[PDB]
Amino acid sequence: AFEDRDPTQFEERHLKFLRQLGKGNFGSVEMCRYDPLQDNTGEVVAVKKLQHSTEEHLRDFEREIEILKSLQHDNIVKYKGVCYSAGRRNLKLIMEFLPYGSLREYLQKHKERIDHIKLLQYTSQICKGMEYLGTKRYIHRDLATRNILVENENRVKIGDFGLTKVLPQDKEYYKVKEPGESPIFWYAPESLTESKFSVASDVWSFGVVLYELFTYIEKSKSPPAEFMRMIGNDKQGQMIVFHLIELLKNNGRLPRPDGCPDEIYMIMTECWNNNVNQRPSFRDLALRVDQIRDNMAG
Ligand SMILES: c1ccc(CN2CCC(n3cnc4cnc5[nH]ccc5c43)CC2)cc1
Repeated sequence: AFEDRDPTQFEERHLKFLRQLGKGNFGSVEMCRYDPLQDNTGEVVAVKKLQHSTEEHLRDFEREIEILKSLQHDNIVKYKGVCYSAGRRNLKLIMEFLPYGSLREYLQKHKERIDHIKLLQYTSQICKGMEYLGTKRYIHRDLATRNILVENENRVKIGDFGLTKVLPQDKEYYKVKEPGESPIFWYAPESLTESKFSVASDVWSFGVVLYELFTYIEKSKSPPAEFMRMIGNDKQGQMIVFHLIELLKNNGRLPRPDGCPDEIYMIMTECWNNNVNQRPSFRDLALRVDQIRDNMAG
């Protein structure tokens, strides 16, 4: 006999690998087919797992599963459950599968069909998704277009939370000392220099996402491609970070993309203020971006 009081627990035997969606360092995301009937009646899902797990990495993963479970918003990827695989001696995270993939590969593939008002719609939704996290005191710490997913032409969702921190009620930022390479060209200056993270540091990285949208993910226009151009293309290793910090702290910034409206470029530069306290909130950005759209609606 069988009684199911928990549909969030996926059975590993009925869960079948199809192709890799994303592969990192200590993690990986797969497209899977789940068939509790095995005649193929079950959902296509997305499954995250650990690779080169530490005991420390598993404790983080359990925390990231908690985070994602705590979130219900039209612009946050849907949690579906967990699978305790390897006969209950392993943990994996099960999520909805969004057919269009990450915003990055979508905008690179369909960059002709996607006009400015459209880029503005996805920008607004990323903002709302982030204002929702801030209501929870969550710090994302990794906004870039590869971590944003496209459910269809008119909706995107924030779709990874592997670095997400939860601020205590007492504090306004999270200092996190961590080993290994960081996405330095998306990082706020205080994040580069003091490992400090906050809603304001996510605001910074948001400005870079907006830049990425307005360059239509063109490789020669990308943040590292344009920063390396300013730092010097020949720089290697620690030297780059030294120069990137010095360039940022003296107000050097990414250029306005070809064809990007000044008012949209201006939003990027407000996001990139060295003064954490002069960065707009995500509520301010969603409101500005929606009024811009509405003034381009009629
Ligand atoms: C290791 C961990 C995370 C990452 C980020 N990386 C994971 C895969 C993710 N992704 C790409 N296409 C997707 C379609 N449906 C999905 N449902 C949930 C995620 C997802 C999709 C994009 C972000 C890369 C490497």
